[PDB]
Amino acid sequence: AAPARPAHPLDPLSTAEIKAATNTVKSYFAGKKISFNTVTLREPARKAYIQWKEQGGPLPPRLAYYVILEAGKPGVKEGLVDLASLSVIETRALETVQPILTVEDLCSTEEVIRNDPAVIEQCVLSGIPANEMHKVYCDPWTIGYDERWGTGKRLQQALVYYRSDEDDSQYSHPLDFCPIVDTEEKKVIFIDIPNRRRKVSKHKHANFYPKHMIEKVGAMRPEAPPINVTQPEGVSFKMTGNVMEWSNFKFHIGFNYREGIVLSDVSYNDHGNVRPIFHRISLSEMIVPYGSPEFPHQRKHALDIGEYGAGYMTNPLSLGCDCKGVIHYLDAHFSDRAGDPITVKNAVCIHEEDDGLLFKHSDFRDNFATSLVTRATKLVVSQIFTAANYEYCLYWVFMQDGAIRLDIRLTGILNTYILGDDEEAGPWGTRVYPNVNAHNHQHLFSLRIDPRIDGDGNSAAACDAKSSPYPLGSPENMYGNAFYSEKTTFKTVKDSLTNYESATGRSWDIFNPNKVNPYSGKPPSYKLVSTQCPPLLAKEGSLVAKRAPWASHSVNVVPYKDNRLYPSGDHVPQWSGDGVRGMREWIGDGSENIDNTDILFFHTFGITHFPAPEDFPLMPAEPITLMLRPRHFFTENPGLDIQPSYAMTTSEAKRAV
Amino acid sequence: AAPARPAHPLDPLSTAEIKAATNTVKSYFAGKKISFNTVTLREPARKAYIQWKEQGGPLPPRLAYYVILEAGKPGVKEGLVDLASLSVIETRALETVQPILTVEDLCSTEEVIRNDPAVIEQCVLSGIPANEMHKVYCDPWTIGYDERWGTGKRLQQALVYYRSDEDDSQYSHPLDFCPIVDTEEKKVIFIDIPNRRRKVSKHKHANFYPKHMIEKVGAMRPEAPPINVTQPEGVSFKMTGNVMEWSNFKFHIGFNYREGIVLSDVSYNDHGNVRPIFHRISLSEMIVPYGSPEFPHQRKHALDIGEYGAGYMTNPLSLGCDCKGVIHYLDAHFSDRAGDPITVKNAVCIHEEDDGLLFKHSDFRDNFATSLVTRATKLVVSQIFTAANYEYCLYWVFMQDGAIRLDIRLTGILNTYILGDDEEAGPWGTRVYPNVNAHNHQHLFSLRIDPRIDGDGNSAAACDAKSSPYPLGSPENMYGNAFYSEKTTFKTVKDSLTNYESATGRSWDIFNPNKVNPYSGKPPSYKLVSTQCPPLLAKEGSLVAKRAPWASHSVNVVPYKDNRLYPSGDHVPQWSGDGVRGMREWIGDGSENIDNTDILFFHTFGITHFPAPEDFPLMPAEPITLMLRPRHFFTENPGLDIQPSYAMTTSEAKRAV
Ligand SMILES: [Cu+2]
Ligand SMILES: [Cu+2]
Repeated sequence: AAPARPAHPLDPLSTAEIKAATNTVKSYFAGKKISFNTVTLREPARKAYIQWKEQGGPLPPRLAYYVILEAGKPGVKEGLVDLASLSVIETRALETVQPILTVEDLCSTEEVIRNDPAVIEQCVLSGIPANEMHKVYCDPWTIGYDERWGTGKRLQQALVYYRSDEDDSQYSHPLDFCPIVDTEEKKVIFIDIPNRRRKVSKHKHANFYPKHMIEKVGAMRPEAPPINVTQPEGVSFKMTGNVMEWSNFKFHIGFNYREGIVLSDVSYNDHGNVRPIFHRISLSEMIVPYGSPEFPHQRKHALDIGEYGAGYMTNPLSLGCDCKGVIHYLDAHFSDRAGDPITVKNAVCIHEEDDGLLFKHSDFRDNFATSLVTRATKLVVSQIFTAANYEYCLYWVFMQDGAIRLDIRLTGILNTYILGDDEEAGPWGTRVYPNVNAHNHQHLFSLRIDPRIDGDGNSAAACDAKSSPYPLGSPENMYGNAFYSEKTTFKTVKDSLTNYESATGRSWDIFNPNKVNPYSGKPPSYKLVSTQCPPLLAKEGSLVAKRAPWASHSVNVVPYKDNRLYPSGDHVPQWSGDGVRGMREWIGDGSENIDNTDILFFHTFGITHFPAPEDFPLMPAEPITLMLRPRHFFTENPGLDIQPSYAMTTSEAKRAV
Repeated sequence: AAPARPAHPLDPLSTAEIKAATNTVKSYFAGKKISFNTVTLREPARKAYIQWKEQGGPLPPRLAYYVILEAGKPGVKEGLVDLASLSVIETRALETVQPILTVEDLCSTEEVIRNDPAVIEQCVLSGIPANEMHKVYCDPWTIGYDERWGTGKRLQQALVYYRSDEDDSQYSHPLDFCPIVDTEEKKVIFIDIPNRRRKVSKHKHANFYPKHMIEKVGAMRPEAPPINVTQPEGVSFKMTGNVMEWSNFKFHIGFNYREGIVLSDVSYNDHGNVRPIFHRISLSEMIVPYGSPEFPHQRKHALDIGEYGAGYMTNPLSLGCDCKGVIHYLDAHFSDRAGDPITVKNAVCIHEEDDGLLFKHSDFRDNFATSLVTRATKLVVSQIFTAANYEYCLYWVFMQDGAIRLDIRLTGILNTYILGDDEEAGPWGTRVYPNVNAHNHQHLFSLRIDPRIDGDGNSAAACDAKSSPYPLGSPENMYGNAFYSEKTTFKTVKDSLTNYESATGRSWDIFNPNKVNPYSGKPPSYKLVSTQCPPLLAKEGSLVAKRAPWASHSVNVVPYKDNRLYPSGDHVPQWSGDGVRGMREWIGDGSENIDNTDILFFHTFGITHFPAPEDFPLMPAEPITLMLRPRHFFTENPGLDIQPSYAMTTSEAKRAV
């Protein structure tokens, strides 16, 4: 009957559980024609999980969340399957939303536009013959939002390009028009055609493979001498199923279709006292809003996580190329449209790397013969996903001082639009190649942190450096040097709505106000140190601001409730941004309490991208980082019991000489 | 007679040249008693150097700058020796300044205070017997500035500590008083004694060697499995003397007593067209202002570079511990007080390291079988210097996209002051251990860039992201998404006085307005991307603000003139900060032109440090970074001729299957 329960309640659904769930759902809707959009773990309620983990409490039921389509019905249906009983236990119909676009939902759009007589006609008017349609390509995007259709049809917009040869990078040769495609009917329903036509570029393609480069600059550079990294005695980390242990950290590595990597149940072993830090941390949403106002480019503000899914887009990583060293891989499992499990192999890679010095000090008194050096090791848990033109590289990094860092590297290819011979790209974009306009855009991310700093009952605060308010020459600040950290504890949701401030080098504390560090007298905290925090440039009330209400502040703190995962809502595509859902729901009237309770902390960070020709035709990795670091959590540097790489005391140096 | 001329005009003075210079100076002042404070290269004028390098021009004379003391004379004398003729060619007496504190100037202070009857008396009143003076230690600082003496005597202040055993870290046990020491007479002249006395701590020392840790937490962690890095075929970089070539970059690695590493004559080989980038780049000054207003702690605002010297303090680095891999080392050479050359071995280490992915893109169309991945290598040029309690790790990093990064890691030990059993440390510091107050402070750095972006004639600009000024719903910004980069070109010095602004994610361009990128139509630039840019917290008119006028803005741009190296002046210790010198001189009335000329760009960056117990007794490395990146410099990604680690085209993938 039922599938084997997993090793651990947070383990993603196995392939057997996916198939059991889709069989269950097919049987419940017997005699209807349905297709599967999502089949994923419904994670246990936080209270249920903690109680199970730490209080000998009830085993949470193993549940699958499903989203389906039914042919000839608007929207979706979603629900929950109880896997132990193979039954649907909750179900409902959402006729006015549209769900995440799966690989299969997107794969057919290129062939739909290649065979559509109106599209062919535009290709011909653009300078491509009717019988060279096999040379016309498109990146199929959600429509994002178009007020001519709402969510009343499920729609894609095709960003159209041309390839002279199948091995070309197509992005040097965009076309001027934009077909709109009905996803369920597989038909073009409209084409946005600009008032000013620009025909396909006559220039050579802007290419980047070795054979192209040899033609273009004459020769490749010689293969460089190798740099080889080995771990002849193995790795210091230990995985048990999905559970990681490394350098006193323990946590669960989960994965899903939408967020990608999800780290849960994170603790640190402080000499035998195992101390919780975070219940869950992941990226919960994104938005990449373009900054050209001209129609139809307002529809370029992909929320990649909610609209395509960081798991669904994730690359199979391979040994050597993506992750070098000694690697532990995890696979990812999803459902396809027919309810059959699909596997992405090696979706997550886990390894440890040297990370320079952890600490050092030497005494000048014996010319530095008294010296201690200890080298650092970091642990890396990563994936790389491809959102059509762009590549996002995600690196969750654990460090031996007890900090946790998220590092991202952006690479891939600029989104490009066509530029006429006499057209100025600025001020909204950059001509990065002849006839190629790369529009301005931001890449913004919502980091979702569910904390339990040293246990339950937490608060959050902005921390601003400030000069003493007493003036120079006063008895209280005679020489005018006094300064302090001003801590503003958030009491209600509204207090939390804050941005990064350079003027004060603002950081944010997440802390446990029920405890006290015995040395400093402050509460144990993890401090968010993050300065890549762009303002949202789109205006208040804009489509972008409405669809991504989380993106308007660097920090949003709300009460925990179950299933507050996705801050632009559960079903993102084609939402106008009007209505009380996601973060706008969780914020409410701003008055609910967030001091010393179960909270959720959503941080908006990222970059603002003004393209330049260095970015083209393929972009050098661009870095983004944030860090969560222990402050007043420990009573001293927690890495001092790591064997030093070199250590000589004063007594020892005297004996040497 | 004369020393052999060096391989290259920017090469630091060899040991022979140092000795020739000090012999020359001794002979010029024959019959006087003098001691040497500094003997260093006087680098050639910029015009002379460029003309020599690129225009077949005159060989610049080989010159040594010297600073001396004469016994019973106030201040210093400084001048220039022409090494080819062994003669002093310029000389003058500066009776009202005090020079950099050398290792020998500082080394005797501990024994001076241990033998001074008034100090002994304070030790006894503090709870240390007169016959345990061998247990009293001090870190000898410049006085920094004390208005009771000006520059009329050469002074140090001793921060006094106690060690129960010679192998203790002394910083858990500071004492409450501060002796003031005449550097030339070797005598204590005054002791600052607080109104409230605090006697020495009775607690155990807060120690961090393995033997201490075993006592404290029971055992060390096991030695971790090794991670070994080899380059069996050698390195891709090439050094010829001090000249580096790596990945199309070429530059000269210099070193001096004050700045440490100085990178000069930096170019990039763009497929045979060798393009200058920077003439010189280095750290030119620092200040580390503490934020307790209570006397005498206002005197804690070390300008480490100008007051002690990043070269003078620099550690001998050793293979494996400090720098692992295959390393090329340089030595540093200085003069001691008698005019004899001293050598620091392995002061600079140079190596290359894997740096993850340089770029990647895959095509979803064949499930990512069409794919290209190229891994990145970085080149690292570093030193580590010790400023008594703290360690500064400096890493100049060259990257294969043509960017240059400065990374710094701060480690070592917090400066500590004594805290009474019932004394609250806040708001000016943190009790990080019983009876230990670690005061708040900033660490600020002045990066000095002398640019020649694609040749001579440069400008600088602030770049601010801005939303369109047209409102949502207008024909010009119908959906409110439009945004652009607002460029403010600095025309006069005053325009340049700018800070980092989070509101606009400000970056700064250094550019050549006489040239144009053929694709984008913009001038070639290097962009300073830097967000660790604290405001100076000390007040206007404060001692800190006056002594470090550069620190008040993130960016200061001034005209080039020869010998505009050190922005708090040439002789820093005991300057009150009153007077037109350093940056305040170079800024002038703010009106001189800085558009399209020879300019100097000084950037103030760093961090604001609120200590916590994680920092104690030895601090985990804290990171600081900035980057200078090519934008509109190249016409495409300059690393695409690097062999990929993996590459498969669409045609190739089809054949595989
Ligand atoms: Cu971008
Ligand atoms: Cu500090």
